[PDB]
Amino acid sequence: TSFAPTVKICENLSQMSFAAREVILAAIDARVDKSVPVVLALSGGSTPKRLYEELHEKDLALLQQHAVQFILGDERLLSEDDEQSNFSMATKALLRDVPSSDVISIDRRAALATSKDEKGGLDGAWAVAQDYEVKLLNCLPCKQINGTAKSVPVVDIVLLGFGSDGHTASIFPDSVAATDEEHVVSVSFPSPTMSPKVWRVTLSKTVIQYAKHVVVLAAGKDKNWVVRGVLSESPTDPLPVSRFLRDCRGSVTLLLDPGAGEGVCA
Repeated sequence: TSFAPTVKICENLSQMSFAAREVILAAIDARVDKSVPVVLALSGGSTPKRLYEELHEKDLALLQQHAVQFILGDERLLSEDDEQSNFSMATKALLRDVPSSDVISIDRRAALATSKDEKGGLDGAWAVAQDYEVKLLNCLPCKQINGTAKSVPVVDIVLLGFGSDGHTASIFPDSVAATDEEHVVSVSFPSPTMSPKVWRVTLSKTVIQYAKHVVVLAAGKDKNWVVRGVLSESPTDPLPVSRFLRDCRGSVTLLLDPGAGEGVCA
């Protein structure tokens, strides 16, 4: 009830992708030291594919001038050529024309041999998450987590989606990421209804909750219970794992289609 998200029910995906682009563009414009990039964490799926197409068409010049530093918010532990990886999706849509120096990459090889084994991929998943954590703590601006000897990267904008299972990023119900307040990058295996059935690495709840701006893009009736569960002032059931966004310290914007947004607005 000190949590005041911006909520915009969008008529079509184009309105959704445009609203998202304006947050990005405004953060880039608002910088005082233009020598430092806006850190942007990317999401996967058809939802953001379009936003990324729109930035490629409209804003490459800024991107080629290093205005932004790109990270993957979550990833499938699949080869990076594999079409089911978020890096592939994002590379086709936009990153193919962004300086490689502006994108932080995730090395998945420790995982590829075991990442589709639900039980056995755990160790390899941690191995990739640990590597990626080190890269983010080296390359991004960081702050100390109060009460610890540990630090967290401050992401300017985190882009997210909702799953019909209540998840965001790869923080799934009943996974380690769902209760991990230790790490910067955690791991998970998808929930029963979610695909692809491969191990994941994800930014933790902590990282998301210290981001300056969190923008969720969600469409579909099947997400409306997630939207409601997140937005209700007091806990309501079914309660979705992404209610943790309530404790974000930055701004939160939910960009919803009329199905996902049903009942929310007057």
